[PDB]
Amino acid sequence: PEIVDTCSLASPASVCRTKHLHLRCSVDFTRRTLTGTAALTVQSQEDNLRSLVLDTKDLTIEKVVINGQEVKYALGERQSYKGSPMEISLPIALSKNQEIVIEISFETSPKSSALQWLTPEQTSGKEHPYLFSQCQAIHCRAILPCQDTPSVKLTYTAEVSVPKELVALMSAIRDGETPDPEDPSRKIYKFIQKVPIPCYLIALVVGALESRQIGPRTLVWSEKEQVEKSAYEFSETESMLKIAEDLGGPYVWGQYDLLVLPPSFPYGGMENPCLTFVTPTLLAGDKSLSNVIAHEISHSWTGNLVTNKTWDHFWLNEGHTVYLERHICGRLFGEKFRHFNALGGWGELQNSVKTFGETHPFTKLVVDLTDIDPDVAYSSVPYEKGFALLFYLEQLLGGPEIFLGFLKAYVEKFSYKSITTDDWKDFLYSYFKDKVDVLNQVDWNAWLYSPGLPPIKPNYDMTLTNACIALSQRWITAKEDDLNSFNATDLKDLSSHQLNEFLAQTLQRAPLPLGHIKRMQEVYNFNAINNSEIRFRWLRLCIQSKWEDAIPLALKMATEQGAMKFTRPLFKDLAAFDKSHDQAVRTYQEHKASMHPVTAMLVGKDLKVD
Ligand SMILES: [Yb+3]
Ligand SMILES: [Zn+2]
Repeated sequence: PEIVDTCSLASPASVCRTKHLHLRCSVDFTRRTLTGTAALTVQSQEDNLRSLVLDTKDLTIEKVVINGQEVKYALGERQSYKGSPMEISLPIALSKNQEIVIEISFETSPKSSALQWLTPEQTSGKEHPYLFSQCQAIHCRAILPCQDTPSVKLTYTAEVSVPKELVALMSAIRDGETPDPEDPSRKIYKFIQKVPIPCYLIALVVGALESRQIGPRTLVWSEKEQVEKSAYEFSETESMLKIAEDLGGPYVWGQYDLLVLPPSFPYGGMENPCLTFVTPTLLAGDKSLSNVIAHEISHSWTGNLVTNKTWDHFWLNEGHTVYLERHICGRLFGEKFRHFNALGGWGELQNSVKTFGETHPFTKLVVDLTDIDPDVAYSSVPYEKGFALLFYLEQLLGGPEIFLGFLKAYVEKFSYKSITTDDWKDFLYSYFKDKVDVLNQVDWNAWLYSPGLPPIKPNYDMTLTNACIALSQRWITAKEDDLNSFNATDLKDLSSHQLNEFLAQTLQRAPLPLGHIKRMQEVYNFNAINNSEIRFRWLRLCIQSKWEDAIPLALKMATEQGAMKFTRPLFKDLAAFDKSHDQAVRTYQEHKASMHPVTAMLVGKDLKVD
């Protein structure tokens, strides 16, 4: 059984394995570079190993030392998004299982696709710079030399020098701080991660950070002005943790802190161990976006403990996580809610499939990322098609309680490992051997390898969805002489989630007559809502329905925060509407330079600029 990681140019795990990383670096804000030494403890998996290759992307190598001596290495020619392979000639040949530590002195590019440097004006306090990282999927190679594949798991310790007045944090347990002996104007923050992790989980943030405790094992971190709001917004964290432990077994990471990043953080959240990163667009004031926390918490099991061997199997990470996420929210709020959210997810899947096209490669559950930048292929398919499969297996195998038993054993079975879709499928058949006849009734080839919507839609309770659909239908079928019937009381019995679903149902038939949209603002005043998911969908409906007054609102939301899930569709909508097209392109060109590297590149391709 042999599978290779097409996204990595490093020696695969079958040749050698990194067991530990000891990172000693200093954050240079004046140069926008991270400088230091990455000491890798590498174990040979072969006989007579004399050299190995590591992944790198836009790194500057000062030197490589093994056994106290500088050794030969050579950087191959760059291979676009994959970066440049770095071959290192080992001084002595290694036997199988033999280990050695290679210390690489390096410097990052201010252009690193893993990093975003922010001037003081880009932060909340306006007096200090800020730095944050984002390694998933394959950007760790852009911070330090390494076997940048999730098929290798290692532990790590790190010491980071940073201006005295700032604070550093990493995906690890804080192990102290002290003044920097070699430069009084700095502080050195120490960290240790004892649980083996794929390198894409390595994370670093440096900024004027403050914290506040919100649970027995949770501190919320952010700049001063976001602390209070965040502490309230994420107050359900410990209870969600307890439910997750009940579903997946013990939380093995020690602490579970939350870091609330500046508005340009590219994702809703990132499951960095010990320190989940979240977008500040979750600060709705009513905890209505807490499913994102339940999602990240879930990853502490599905993704961080059981990890996908290569990015071709990312759905293993996301599908199981969404599945656990919905059980946490179902426990907290009722099975009817889980079905509602499960049903909404199906709607997002239809959207993704319609967007890519139903035969498009990226709509396959298991994809072939050979020569495909993971950032370009990222979408809701692995999340929702993956979730759909498990929900479908759940109803096929006997209900939530039975499938949850398989989920826990699955986590137990593959803890601290990296697996493929086949490993998952073999264990499913093994666990449910006494139901193989049932298992043999699913169209595996279609589910796992065919593009488009799944060959079968699961069954969903519709109780909380009905009112949404009914209101959506009233608006869609309404003619001009029916617009007067609409009133603020139409929303009286709807929760913020039903409101969001109401918009999603309506967005799927966009555009609607411009007069219908104006009326909607008139009676429901959606312009006044700051819930980001709701506002996002409202502005898309407005732009797609060609209401020019929405342009400034859409452009504003698109640039004042950078969560790609909101920013990319907004710029795209703005660019497809002839009246805002030039302004969309122009706004992008002017913001590009101070945008997150990955977000800039992707919006750039969506707008077809440069
Ligand atoms: Yb030998
Ligand atoms: Zn996830």
